[PDB]
Amino acid sequence: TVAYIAIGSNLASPLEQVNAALKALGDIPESHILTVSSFYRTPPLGPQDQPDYLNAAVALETSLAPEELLNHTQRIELQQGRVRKAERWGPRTLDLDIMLFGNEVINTERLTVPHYDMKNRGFMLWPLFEIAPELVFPDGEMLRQILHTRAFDKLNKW
Ligand SMILES: Nc1ncnc2c1ncn2[C@@H]1O[C@H](COP(=O)(O)CP(=O)(O)OP(=O)(O)O)[C@@H](O)[C@H]1O
Ligand SMILES: Nc1nc2c(c(=O)[nH]1)N=C(CO)CN2
Ligand SMILES: [Cl-]
Ligand SMILES: [Mg+2]
Ligand SMILES: [Mg+2]
Repeated sequence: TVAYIAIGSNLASPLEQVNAALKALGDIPESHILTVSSFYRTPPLGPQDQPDYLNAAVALETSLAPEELLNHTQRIELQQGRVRKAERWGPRTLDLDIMLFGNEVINTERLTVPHYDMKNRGFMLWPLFEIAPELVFPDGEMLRQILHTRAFDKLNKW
């Protein structure tokens, strides 16, 4: 199944963090990278006392179960020094969010797929569209069409 993973970093040299994350993603068992987006510099959503993010997206072919993929993505965040602040939407060395797990709908305590907020975020949708322009969501909406309706500002390259 193709998992679509959003990458963000706004601490400790984002470019190096995102490069490290891409290598580590390719090292996950039973999985391989299919496609990587460009790197974009995005203003923070949420608290404004934090740096701009590097945002990207990756398509990862995998035979892992979703929660097992999550165990691996969380492990890469911790390998890259991720610390969870008390505040919501605060800065991170590395954030790996599972946007889509093929066409699955998952609702568990650890995992909500499609990612709960991705449809509201140009920093998630634009890199996804770069790597998967024909994507259709589980609910039947086309990515291409969502971007139309919302008319989110285009992003700037890192
Ligand atoms: N699709 C998904 N991808 C990644 N983590 C998910 C997820 N759905 C639920 N989670 C859960 O989200 C929890 C908190 O992860 P965090 O990375 O701290 C949230 P965040 O990415 O900072 O905010 P965001 O989800 O609004 O982007 C995880 O422990 C994980 O169990
Ligand atoms: N621009 C931008 N803002 C964010 C980001 C992100 O990746 N990019 N992710 C967040 C929570 O994970 C909080 N805010
Ligand atoms: Cl959907
Ligand atoms: Mg996130
Ligand atoms: Mg996250």
